[PDB]
Amino acid sequence: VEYTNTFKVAAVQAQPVWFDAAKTVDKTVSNIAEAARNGCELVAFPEVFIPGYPYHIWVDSPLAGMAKFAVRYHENSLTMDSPHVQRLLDAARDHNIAVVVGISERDGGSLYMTQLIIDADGQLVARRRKLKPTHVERSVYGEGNGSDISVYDMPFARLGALNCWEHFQTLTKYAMYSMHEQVHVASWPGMSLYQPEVPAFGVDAQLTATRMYALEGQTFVVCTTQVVTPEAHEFFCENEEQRKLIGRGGGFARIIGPDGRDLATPLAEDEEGILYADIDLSAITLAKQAADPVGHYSRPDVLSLNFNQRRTTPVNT
Amino acid sequence: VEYTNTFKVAAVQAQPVWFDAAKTVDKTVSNIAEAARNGCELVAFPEVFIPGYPYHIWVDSPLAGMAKFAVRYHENSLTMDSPHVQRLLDAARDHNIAVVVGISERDGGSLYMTQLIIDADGQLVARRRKLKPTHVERSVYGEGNGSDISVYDMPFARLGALNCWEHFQTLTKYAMYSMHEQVHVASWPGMSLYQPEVPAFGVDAQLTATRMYALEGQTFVVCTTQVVTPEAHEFFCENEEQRKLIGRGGGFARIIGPDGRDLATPLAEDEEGILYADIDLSAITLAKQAADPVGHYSRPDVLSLNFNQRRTTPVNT
Amino acid sequence: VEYTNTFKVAAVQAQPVWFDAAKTVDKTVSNIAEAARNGCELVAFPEVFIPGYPYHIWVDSPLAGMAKFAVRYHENSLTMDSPHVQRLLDAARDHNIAVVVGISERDGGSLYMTQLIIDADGQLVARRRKLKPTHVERSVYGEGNGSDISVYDMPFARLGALNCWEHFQTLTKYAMYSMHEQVHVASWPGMSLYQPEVPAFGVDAQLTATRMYALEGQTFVVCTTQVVTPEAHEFFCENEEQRKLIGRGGGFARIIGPDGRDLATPLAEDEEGILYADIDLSAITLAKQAADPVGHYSRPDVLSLNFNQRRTTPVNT
Amino acid sequence: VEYTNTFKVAAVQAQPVWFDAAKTVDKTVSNIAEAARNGCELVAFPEVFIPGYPYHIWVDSPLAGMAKFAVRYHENSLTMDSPHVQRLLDAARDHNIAVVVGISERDGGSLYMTQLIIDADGQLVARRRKLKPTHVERSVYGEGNGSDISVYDMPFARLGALNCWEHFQTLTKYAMYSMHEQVHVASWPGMSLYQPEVPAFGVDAQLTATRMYALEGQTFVVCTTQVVTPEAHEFFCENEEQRKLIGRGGGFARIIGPDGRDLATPLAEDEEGILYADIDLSAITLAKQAADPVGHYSRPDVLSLNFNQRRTTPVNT
Amino acid sequence: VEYTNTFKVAAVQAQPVWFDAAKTVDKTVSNIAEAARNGCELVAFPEVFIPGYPYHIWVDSPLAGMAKFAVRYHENSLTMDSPHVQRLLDAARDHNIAVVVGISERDGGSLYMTQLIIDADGQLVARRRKLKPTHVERSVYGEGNGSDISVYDMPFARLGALNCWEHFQTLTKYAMYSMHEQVHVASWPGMSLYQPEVPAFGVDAQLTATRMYALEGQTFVVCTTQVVTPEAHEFFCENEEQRKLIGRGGGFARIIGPDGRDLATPLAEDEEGILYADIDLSAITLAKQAADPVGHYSRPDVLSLNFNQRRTTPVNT
Amino acid sequence: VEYTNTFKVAAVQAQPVWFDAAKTVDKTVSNIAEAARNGCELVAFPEVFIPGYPYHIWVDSPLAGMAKFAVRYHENSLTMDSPHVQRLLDAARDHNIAVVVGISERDGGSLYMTQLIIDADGQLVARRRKLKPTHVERSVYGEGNGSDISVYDMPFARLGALNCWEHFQTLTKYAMYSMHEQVHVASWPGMSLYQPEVPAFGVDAQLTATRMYALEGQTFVVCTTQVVTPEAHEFFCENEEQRKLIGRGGGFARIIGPDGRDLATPLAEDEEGILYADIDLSAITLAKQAADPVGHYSRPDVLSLNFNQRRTTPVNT
Ligand SMILES: *C(=O)c1ccccc1
Ligand SMILES: *C(=O)c1ccccc1
Ligand SMILES: *C(=O)c1ccccc1
Ligand SMILES: *C(=O)c1ccccc1
Ligand SMILES: *C(=O)c1ccccc1
Ligand SMILES: *C(=O)c1ccccc1
Repeated sequence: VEYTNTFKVAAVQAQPVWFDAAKTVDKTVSNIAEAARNGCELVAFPEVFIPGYPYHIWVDSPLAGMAKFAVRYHENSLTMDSPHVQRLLDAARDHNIAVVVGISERDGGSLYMTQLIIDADGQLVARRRKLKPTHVERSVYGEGNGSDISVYDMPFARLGALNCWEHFQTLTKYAMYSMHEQVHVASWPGMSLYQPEVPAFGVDAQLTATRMYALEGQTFVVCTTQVVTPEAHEFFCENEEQRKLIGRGGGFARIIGPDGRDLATPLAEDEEGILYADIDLSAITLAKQAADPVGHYSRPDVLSLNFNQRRTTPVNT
Repeated sequence: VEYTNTFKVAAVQAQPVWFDAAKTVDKTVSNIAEAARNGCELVAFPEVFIPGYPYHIWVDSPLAGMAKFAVRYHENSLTMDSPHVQRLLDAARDHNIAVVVGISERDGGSLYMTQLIIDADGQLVARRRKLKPTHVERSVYGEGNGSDISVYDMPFARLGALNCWEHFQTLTKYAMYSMHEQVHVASWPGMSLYQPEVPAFGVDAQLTATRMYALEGQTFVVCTTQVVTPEAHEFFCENEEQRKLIGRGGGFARIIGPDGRDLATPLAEDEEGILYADIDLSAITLAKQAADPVGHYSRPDVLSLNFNQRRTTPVNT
Repeated sequence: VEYTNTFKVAAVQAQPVWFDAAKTVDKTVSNIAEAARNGCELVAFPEVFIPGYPYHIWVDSPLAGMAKFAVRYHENSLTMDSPHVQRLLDAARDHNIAVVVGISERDGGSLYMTQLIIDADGQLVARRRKLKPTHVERSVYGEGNGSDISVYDMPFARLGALNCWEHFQTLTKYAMYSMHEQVHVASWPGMSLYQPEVPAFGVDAQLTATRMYALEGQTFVVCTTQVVTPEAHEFFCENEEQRKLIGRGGGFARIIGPDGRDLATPLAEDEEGILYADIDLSAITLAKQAADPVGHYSRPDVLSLNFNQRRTTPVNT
Repeated sequence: VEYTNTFKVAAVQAQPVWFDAAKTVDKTVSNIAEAARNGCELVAFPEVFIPGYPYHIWVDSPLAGMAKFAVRYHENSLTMDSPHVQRLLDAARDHNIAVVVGISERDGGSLYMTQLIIDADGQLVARRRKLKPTHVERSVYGEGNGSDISVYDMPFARLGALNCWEHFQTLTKYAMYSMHEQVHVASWPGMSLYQPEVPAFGVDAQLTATRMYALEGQTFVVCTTQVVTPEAHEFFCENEEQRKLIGRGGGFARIIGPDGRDLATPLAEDEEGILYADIDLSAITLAKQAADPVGHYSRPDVLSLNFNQRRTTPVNT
Repeated sequence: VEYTNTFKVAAVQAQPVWFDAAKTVDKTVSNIAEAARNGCELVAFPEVFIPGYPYHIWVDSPLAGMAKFAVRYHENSLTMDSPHVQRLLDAARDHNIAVVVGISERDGGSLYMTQLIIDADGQLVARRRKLKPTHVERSVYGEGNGSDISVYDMPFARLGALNCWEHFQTLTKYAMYSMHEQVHVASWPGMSLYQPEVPAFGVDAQLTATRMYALEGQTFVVCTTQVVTPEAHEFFCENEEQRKLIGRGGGFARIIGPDGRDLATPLAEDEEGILYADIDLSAITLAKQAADPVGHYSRPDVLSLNFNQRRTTPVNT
Repeated sequence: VEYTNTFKVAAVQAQPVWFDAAKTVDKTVSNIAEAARNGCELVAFPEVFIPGYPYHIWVDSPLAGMAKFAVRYHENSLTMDSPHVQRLLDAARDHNIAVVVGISERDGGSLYMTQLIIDADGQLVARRRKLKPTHVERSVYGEGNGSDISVYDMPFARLGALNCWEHFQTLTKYAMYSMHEQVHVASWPGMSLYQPEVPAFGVDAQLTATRMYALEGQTFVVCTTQVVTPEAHEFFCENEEQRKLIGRGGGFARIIGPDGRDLATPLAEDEEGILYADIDLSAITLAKQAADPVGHYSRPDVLSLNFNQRRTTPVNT
């Protein structure tokens, strides 16, 4: 609606205390506090940050993952009513900073790749779930609804957020453009899997996905990712073959403007930290002169989108 | 909600003092005391245990049952205000064991196939009536309503209870799954009726029902049953033909894990006793990796449940 | 509708030519001919029989499967208009036998766990896709929609077909009962994975699922299964460890009546053959005297089903 | 439909004889001949190559362009029945190479950014117009229909072609994926305008667009571009200010596989020539494992596309 | 199709020998000769020139016109096979000039406002009849046809011709633009009728109609008109009132470019003569940069034309 | 429908406070108040009046306009929910005068040339968008659809509105006539562009368009226009060359009757003010006698119009 505001955002390139919600929530709050001390109005965290990404489903067969990690991973997922979530809400309230942290929500016995949009006032704006996990990731997590695709009118800007390979979903992109994002939080895990063999998993592939999202939709993208450090190897890997599967590093946190140019100097693929940038929403009205997929540069008489935002439930009562 | 607690349960395979509430209540209390002595904190009892299952409706014409047993059976049914129910509550309190005993509740002139949920504190947690009695039981008993399908958050686990051939209701099972129960008490009568001719009434058929319930809903099932012993024959059977109808034995008390495997060595179809097993709720988070009907196998865009959990009464004041 | 007809049906317990469409189509046509000679009006084949079940997703990590089997499996999957499908239709026409063969349908670059239902006249009655794959099966197959849950009024009976753990989904089962299914074809793969340590995958668990389907819906279940033979070991696994993951045998094809009692002598778990039985629909009426989940023995005022059969498409046009 | 074929393709990074159809058609045929000598089954050329891109619309005001280049550009555009188009068809026939050349088609008194798709047999497979021009291009070109969004089944593969910022049209991309495009020709002009000021027009931005197209759709993208050679400066520019607006070079022709990795060594931005690669469609089925926007990785119950392929004309008669 | 030719045209503002075909054909041939001497490739003549426009329908009541002028005007109308038409064809052949002359064609007992189009070779290129006579001409003239709206590809340009208020036909004009005119001959009568009272009949109104035709379709409009000379008063008018009904002059012939600017200095409203101009078709491609109602500046998805070009005749054989 | 009402209208030849919504809305409200003091039932305002016309797209190259004016023009465009639009509604309600003011709508990140139709009751009758902008306007504005071509039954007459060079649209004209207009508001910008070089952009050409519209459709036309005064020169022009590109003046506000006669004395091309006239709808009934393009003087058996008036949306939900 309005493209005037100017503010500062933070993107977090960090690893979690693997499959330890209590330790990772402490790490998250410290990262929240650090960014707030820098005057940031929004801080974003990687995907499924709190318990950590379940790399065990990529490094070994399903039985190996199930036997050793499934119970531990499930036990460390956060229920929306858990105290850990309240700690994140309190942390955002105390430091007066909006937080977009990706958790592994637990609902009964199923897990979801949830993103918590926490306002600076400490309110939970939304807890959207990933519409569809990726490849073997579908054996761990369930699916979301069309209500999980939304854009929230935060006081500083209209905020949206998608998980990992939801940036390869062409129609999910358009639904988000149609709601007029101007700040997008893209959460990824450490994209160091199968690096020699599958280029699609390489940091290069996911940088085009994130850069194109900003370039295609004329939005600022706040890219946050995890890092596969040696601590990760001591957790998942059991031999040399598995260590090759999840290479080192894989973190590519970025801040990208509507023109696709990075607004913050990227960190190393293995280094952790936070990077900051100044967001001026007037930089979008400049980028929307050329292209606007949902506006002047669209042909609804030829191509249109059917978007269903109903919140379907297994039991409707 | 939480899948960490560990505890011990007991499944009762016993016969009652046929159509004798006072005598059977004593037998139940002794069984309650015996189970508590074994460290268990949940003892389940067969279906319509207190007065006993009314087999007379199966082994004779309706007039034979009405003329000889109806008044006796009705007179021995338990009203919720009767002293007998208080004895069961006191037994649970004194021995600090949760009791799930199926009784023949009496309300005015009608009977219901009630199940009493009693906690270690001696309070009546719930009193659920069978939603739909089996085809001939509908002459003896009334019908429950939506409020009778519920899952109760006991201190040790989320407990549910269903009666005979309520495990054949696809929608009732889904309602119970949707409420996230992890300990189920399946009350049965002696399933020896019409055994040669009607395979659906064999303990083999009812074992799949209980086993599938655990597998389908990833639940710990505590199956309890009545036994048709010779004492039963001297009560119901008046000739050789009726003895063939009522069969003999029929007890199949089990304790089934979320994977469908029995956690206790089953007794004989004619023997009596109490089973014991150790319940580790973490075993469910293993089972829910593979299946989760209300979680990640749900397709609410395709199939949903309308659950009307409102209690309806003949007079609404 | 009508429960008077009588006919003969066959359940195939066959192991395919692993990842070879042309070879397995020949094997299927040979099986079709054999059943027709025995006078069977319906022959059913295992799940994803034509190319064969992709056990490689269970034995090793995704990368091992993707690099070794993915392309071979994708290239051996049947397109609907492919000559292989036509050969199956021709075989059904020539031998005048209705066929229910589970193929790995290919649509573009995606695979679906389709079940082809072919009538005696050689027409493709149905092309249902699995509503949702199970665990890592989701990494290799897409999922169908509500139009895939249906029963088809064949000349001999009202036939429905589910495959694999679709029998663990209560809502899908009820939808099938609501459509008055009376002959059911339950396609399975060789259920021998993870036998010592994951009993939920053991043939014992999958036999209760199919048996309970007959009991709940009062239908004839023509259960068909693949077999994990030594040829499978030479194809998939290359270690002693992987040979344990993909166990031996796993076939449990059976014919189950509405009373839950088998109508054919079971083969061995490692034996490969065909089962036969005589179906008398009047047996269904006997079963429905006691239970009928969608009829006299239901509470639509308490529990109902929302069934959406819309045929969703990525592009509507 | 089939992902087995293998072939060789050529991408042209060429310089047009500005606003001279006859000479540029000669240069095209020589480029066509060179590719055929190397055994390429497909050679692609930049967008509006034959007359050349109208850079005058970007450098000066509309009146300056209209009074100087409009008539020259309009008179050098090819009608469909022109001798120049016949020469392109003859060259494709003679050299047995499929050609995808961008021309500025003339229809009456209007121009369109057309792409001619010519098979090895010398037939005009398709003549698609750009769905919507970009920014000030709309002052020199008209729009196409939904009939111009199509994928053509060439003998070697299913070929589709978009040009310029039709790769930023996210709904247009999905329509292409829905038709199972597997070889894509991306025609661009020399992307060197406003380089210091507008980064969205830089080759870096347009490489993420083409690379993301391959990743999203799992297709081979044959990116072909023009080059802003000093000859262009002598043609359009009249002073130093205009020479800055239309920067030098700007060519980024590339061949990239479904994994997003380049299959050919890129030339220099100012360099001119052709580059080659070997296309194996089996590489697509590897990419389809992880992502498939229109298949297994889609939620048609949530997001769908309305695609209108009607061929609308100003006069129906 | 081609916009490069250059040529010279003549617009005749002449008076007919009122209701005298033989003498008016002589006057036409002299005007044809004069234009050819000046090197004109096309000479156009007013509407219904050869017998002259029937002003008697306007001055007095129908009975007065019928009794005094109907038979004389009908007898002086030209048949297609008449010697007069042959003389016009011979004159065009001898002088090698294309002639567009308006006549009152006679077909049996009916008249039509025809426009003969004659090429330099003397052949009758076309014989088009007015689609609908304006207001009261409908009493003396019949309707035209859908085949009478056409554009003819003369050697010098694509020529079209419409009569009088046929320029107020929004749809007829569009049909002509769709056929890509670049030279239009607009034949008018002396527009001096009812001048004080009905301003819509003044030359001011008819000059905007012709000018806007050039502007909309970017065509050269060769406007030709008659003149109400005092000789006309001596023919039609018998009172002072009638001489007021048809004013004086009424001629407004001129040549208009696609920009709407006159290419020849207009004569006086009462003067007679010929107007000459040089037509450069390149002036159109310059005019079509801004507007093109049939090309880049049309919305066929919103508005389109149904053009029925069939030749309907009373007897179809 | 009814051709009897008589009322008074006002046409505005004004100048907006260039690219300032707040000050230009104040100027509009004063103009609205002034007209109502004269008893005018309708006041019309120029095209894209509220922020003003974006002349920067014509004077300089696209980069110069984008860098210097794009953000300013975008930021000063009115959102339909903005307070500025409410002020226009309040002004119409307060002064009880219908207002037809051309604004620059800002829907998300795109701009549209909209006509706001406001009734005397302060309600927003319609907000039609321009169907297709002209030449480089397409670089700054989007397109409307068929829902934007409509005639509104205002209490005083049937009113329609079209923007600059929608009066050169032959089919748009006919659609408007078919809906029985009798008051038309033609909004123009200051047509002082490229006056020496492009005659089509001069007020002479645009007066024929509006005048022909009245004559062709027999409707009252209320032409309103902006003025390029020295204030505009100090805003857009940066040197002498750019100062000639947008010449002084350009205002040609008129009120034209059904016969093409001007009902109000025109102002000077540089003068700024309002001009009034008295509208008698009976004057149309007199003009319909001669011509009626959609009625008695049409031939739908030959030429008819296809009008798709559906309201297309990028997301149809
Ligand atoms: C998406 O989140 C993803 C994660 C790991 C590999 C591929 C995709
Ligand atoms: C269930 O209670 C039941 C009892 C007797 C026969 C069948 C079912
Ligand atoms: C179903 O096909 C299935 C396969 C493997 C394990 C469980 C279920
Ligand atoms: C596309 O052709 C284009 C040209 C110039 C700038 C952006 C896109
Ligand atoms: C058209 O020919 C016409 C003639 C006279 C008056 C009006 C129109
Ligand atoms: C119409 O809006 C227009 C504007 C500028 C030049 C020509 C037409």
